[PDB]
Amino acid sequence: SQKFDVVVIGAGPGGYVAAIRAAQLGLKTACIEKYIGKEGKVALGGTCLNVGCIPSKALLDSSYKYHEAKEAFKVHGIEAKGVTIDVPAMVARKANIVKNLTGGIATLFKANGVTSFEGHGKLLANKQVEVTGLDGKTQVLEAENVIIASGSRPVEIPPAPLTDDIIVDSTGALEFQAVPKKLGVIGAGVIGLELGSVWARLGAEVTVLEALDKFLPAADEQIAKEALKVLTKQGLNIRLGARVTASEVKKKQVTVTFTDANGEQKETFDKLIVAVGRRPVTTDLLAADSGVTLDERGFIYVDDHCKTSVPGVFAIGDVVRGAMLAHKASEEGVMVAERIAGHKAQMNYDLIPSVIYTHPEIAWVGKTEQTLKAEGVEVNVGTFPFAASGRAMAANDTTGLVKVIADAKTDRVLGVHVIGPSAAELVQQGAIGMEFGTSAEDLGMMVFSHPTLSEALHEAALAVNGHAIHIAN
Amino acid sequence: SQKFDVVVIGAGPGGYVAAIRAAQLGLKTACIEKYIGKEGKVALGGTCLNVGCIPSKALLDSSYKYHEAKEAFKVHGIEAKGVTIDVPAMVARKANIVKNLTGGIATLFKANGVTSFEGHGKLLANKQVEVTGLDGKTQVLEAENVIIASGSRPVEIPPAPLTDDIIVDSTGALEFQAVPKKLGVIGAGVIGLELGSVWARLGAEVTVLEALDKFLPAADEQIAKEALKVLTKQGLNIRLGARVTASEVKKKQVTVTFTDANGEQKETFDKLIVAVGRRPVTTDLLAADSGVTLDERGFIYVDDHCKTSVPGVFAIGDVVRGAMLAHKASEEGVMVAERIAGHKAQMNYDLIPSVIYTHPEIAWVGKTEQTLKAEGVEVNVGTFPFAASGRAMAANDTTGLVKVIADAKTDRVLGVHVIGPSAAELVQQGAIGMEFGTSAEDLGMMVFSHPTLSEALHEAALAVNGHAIHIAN
Ligand SMILES: Cc1cc2nc3c(=O)[nH]c(=O)nc-3n(C[C@H](O)[C@H](O)[C@H](O)COP(=O)(O)OP(=O)(O)OC[C@H]3O[C@@H](n4cnc5c(N)ncnc54)[C@H](O)[C@@H]3O)c2cc1C
Ligand SMILES: Cc1cc2nc3c(=O)[nH]c(=O)nc-3n(C[C@H](O)[C@H](O)[C@H](O)COP(=O)(O)OP(=O)(O)OC[C@H]3O[C@@H](n4cnc5c(N)ncnc54)[C@H](O)[C@@H]3O)c2cc1C
Ligand SMILES: NC(=O)C1=CN([C@@H]2O[C@H](COP(=O)(O)OP(=O)(O)OC[C@H]3O[C@@H](n4cnc5c(N)ncnc54)[C@H](O)[C@@H]3O)[C@@H](O)[C@H]2O)C=CC1
Ligand SMILES: NC(=O)C1=CN([C@@H]2O[C@H](COP(=O)(O)OP(=O)(O)OC[C@H]3O[C@@H](n4cnc5c(N)ncnc54)[C@H](O)[C@@H]3O)[C@@H](O)[C@H]2O)C=CC1
Repeated sequence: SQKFDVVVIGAGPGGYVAAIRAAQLGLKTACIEKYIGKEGKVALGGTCLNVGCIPSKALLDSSYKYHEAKEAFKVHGIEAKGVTIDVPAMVARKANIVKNLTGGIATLFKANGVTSFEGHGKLLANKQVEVTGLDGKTQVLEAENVIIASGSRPVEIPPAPLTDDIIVDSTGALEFQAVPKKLGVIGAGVIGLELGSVWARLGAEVTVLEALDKFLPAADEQIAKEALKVLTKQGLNIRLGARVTASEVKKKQVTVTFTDANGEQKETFDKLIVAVGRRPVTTDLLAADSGVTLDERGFIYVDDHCKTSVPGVFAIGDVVRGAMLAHKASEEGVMVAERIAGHKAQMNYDLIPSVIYTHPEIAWVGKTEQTLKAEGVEVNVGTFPFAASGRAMAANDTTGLVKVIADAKTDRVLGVHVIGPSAAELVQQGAIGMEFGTSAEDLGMMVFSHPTLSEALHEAALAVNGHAIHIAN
Repeated sequence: SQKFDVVVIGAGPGGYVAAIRAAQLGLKTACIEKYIGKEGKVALGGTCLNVGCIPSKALLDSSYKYHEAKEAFKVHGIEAKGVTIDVPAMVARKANIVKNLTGGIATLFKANGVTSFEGHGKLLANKQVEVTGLDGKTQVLEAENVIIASGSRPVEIPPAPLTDDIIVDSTGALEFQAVPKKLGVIGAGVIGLELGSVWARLGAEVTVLEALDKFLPAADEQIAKEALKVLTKQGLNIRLGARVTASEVKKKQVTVTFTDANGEQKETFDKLIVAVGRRPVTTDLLAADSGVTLDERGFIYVDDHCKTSVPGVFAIGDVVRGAMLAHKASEEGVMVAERIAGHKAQMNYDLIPSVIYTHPEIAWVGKTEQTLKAEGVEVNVGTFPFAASGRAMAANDTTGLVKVIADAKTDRVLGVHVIGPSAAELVQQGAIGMEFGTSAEDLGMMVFSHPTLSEALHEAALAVNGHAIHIAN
């Protein structure tokens, strides 16, 4: 009876980080994973490494370099005679990076002493974990603690079931072997905007159909308004308030029927991406007498420390409440492992940053202006546009702004929101300050290197209290 | 004859920021500047905006985009048939950026009520400032406070005097209208490396002659070693321990004689850049009875508040001690203006970041490993290479590392050093943490967005105490 201090089900950002940290803390750790990768063998890394964060960013980076060479080289004096993109080669570089990184997780497991099991894990009664191998044979592990990290999968919609290579979800959208001439996207969330951007940059004519009237409702309204304008200018035909009701595939095209403010509409595409959210994965995960309970939406019910209804059983990442993000999952894995080891590790769910990897990049941490207004919190706001940044001018990349929101009474920074170059790095600067309880004046008093994009955060913080140097307060 | 609360001599990063801040604080402020820019009008912004920070970064950004297109596009599937660079067009883009930014300072002066004088300012006795206009008219301003911000100029050396357009300093090197076939550079400091990189990327064969045996002695030794390796890969023939002894111009070429470990050498170039430091400018600045004194090296003598030997007379920026950097000058300008207004403002000279705008970028804040060893401070060091960064792999830019140095007894972060993508933004994250007295464990406990280059700083901080997740410890 193989006994472990910790058995982790799933090897995505939540599970594989939890497993490594547990091993670092001296806990005898096992990690169970079932996903078969491109080589026909089990591949670690979950959604983020295999069909998620890293593959998307690889294609975003390649497609942006092509786009800049095609549309933004002449101002530098650079003449490029006939620039082209080989989509199979672009996708192959992405696939090679995925291969390398997933293999790297297995190397980390070996270096840290994590025992890997290949197959489907199911929690039985009494913290026993049944592993069904690829050959259908089972093995039962005895666990002192179980960490459930089974992740999520794309939401499906009746009008647009996945079909051949014509209707795809995010996984298929990362595998096109040619630029789709006309590309439809259902959902103007982060996946729809990122993957729509990839293919628009390479020449696709993209329409994004979004059910809600409000664009990027979790973002600060000023940021979202600028994002909608800029992304529309880049060729993302974002249609808000569009209710998709049907589709039809014929002649290797897909016609989508939807209702908007002006009635019933139809639009035809060569490919259709369905990007309407993700849902937690619990299929065959829990024995009927396991004791673990689910909430109304199918997530595993946990407390603020990711502990389930069963002592010694925890659940982390996309399968539990909170932002469905990779750094959220990994930090929960660290917390759970450290608490199993006896440390009072806690998580601040208030300072988890968000990033949308469009270009311009969008990122934020903390609260939006509209949220604080709804809460009745009086605030001071400071903004600085990249159009006034010398570094951004040198970069030929002046779209966007930095926004800092501070409490009007205490001057404590309550949110930092950026659309523009290096948005994620500037928001991380703001997040570090907020971890220490920074005021806007604190940020203003620091020495920021010149010329850097970081100066825009410095100026925005000074603008909170009306004495930015480089804008007319 | 005309009375002001504050008279500022010079409109570079020190002076123009001091003037704006003084005006914001309600002080009747004048700013004197003599520099005529490219449009034939007085141009504010000093060295940094006109012939320094901003023009260099514009040419660095343009030349990098050309270089990437030539050498690093095919892996993405991008084929560029015959990429070329029009040097006049590249320089014209830079000139236009300079025009727009310098005009922007004048707009800020007008919006804040700063009175501009065109001409040369000279401090007389009793805080009177004589202004000799470019039109030869003289007038005396009666100042309650004077801020001297006269800046610096390139060091000159007898073996390599500036000559026509063949032997130039940094100003001339930003104005080449064609790529020199063979380019010589005296000095492997930040200017030599940055401007050498520009022209190497566009096809010049670049040789850098450095008198010292040690490369980038102010940088962390590990960072400097990596920098030398990558710059060698990029085509910079950096010759250490090379003492230039003579030069000769003939037939539109220059032959340089120098001594190295193997004796006397000669090398011929089409152009020669002399980049061997900068010296403070005090020419005709101080009347003999002004009361302001100079130190042995020609800098104006000031205390830690930038106050001279004369009450109410201050000196800031490159003309006084400390790092000759634009953000140092501007922060001193803010301090001095706030102190004139009655605030007990102070300057923190310990957390001024340094950036070298090569690609990969080099940046650091705080102390190097070798400095701390010389001081007898026991430290723990953590490093993380960008070769292990998923974000950097997606970007096709995996050279370099992040290094965090912490006190072994308190775990307080004492230095952060980066060579690689977004080095300056990552160092600014470290600097913000250090302003708040962060430990390495503090940084390790924060949530960093994934996938971002910032994660390399998070992992390096975790590595300090031996529990980075994504590299062996
Ligand atoms: C295109 C796309 C792009 C994204 N980009 C980003 C981004 O840029 N930044 C960000 O923060 N987030 C991003 N995300 C979200 C991110 O991928 C998820 O938040 C993250 O992967 C969640 O980690 P997890 O460990 O909870 O789940 P997962 O990554 O899904 O891993 C769950 C693992 O558990 C396995 N598994 C499930 N059930 C079992 C079982 N019974 N037995 C054995 N194994 C099982 C699965 O095979 C899987 O490997 C993106 C997602 C998508 C789809
Ligand atoms: C090629 C080059 C690249 C550089 N890149 C960077 C970088 O990337 N980052 C960074 O931080 N630093 C950089 N620097 C250094 C930076 O330019 C200086 O540190 C900064 O300009 C100093 O500001 P200052 O106000 O003290 O002096 P200055 O910028 O030199 O301004 C002094 C002003 O005073 C005027 N003046 C002088 N005497 C008088 C007088 N009697 N009366 C009226 N006017 C007078 C001058 O015309 C001048 O405009 C670079 C420098 C060079 C040469
Ligand atoms: N940069 C990052 O952090 C990334 C993280 N993710 C995360 O993965 C998860 C899934 O991403 P998304 O699919 O984009 O979910 P999402 O919630 O971000 O966006 C889904 C959008 O589709 C809309 N929607 C739902 N049903 C619809 C319907 N019939 N018709 C039209 N629109 C409909 C929704 O209003 C929403 O705007 C999210 O939690 C996301 O945060 C995914 C990609 C990148
Ligand atoms: N990214 C940034 O912050 C930049 C700031 N600057 C600042 O401008 C000032 C001057 O820049 P640099 O000219 O590069 O000075 P520097 O001090 O950075 O380097 C000058 C180098 O030339 C060497 N030297 C001196 N005499 C020599 C001789 N005969 N022969 C060969 N080498 C000799 C020195 O050892 C030194 O390495 C510096 O203070 C610099 O920080 C300038 C450019 C960019």
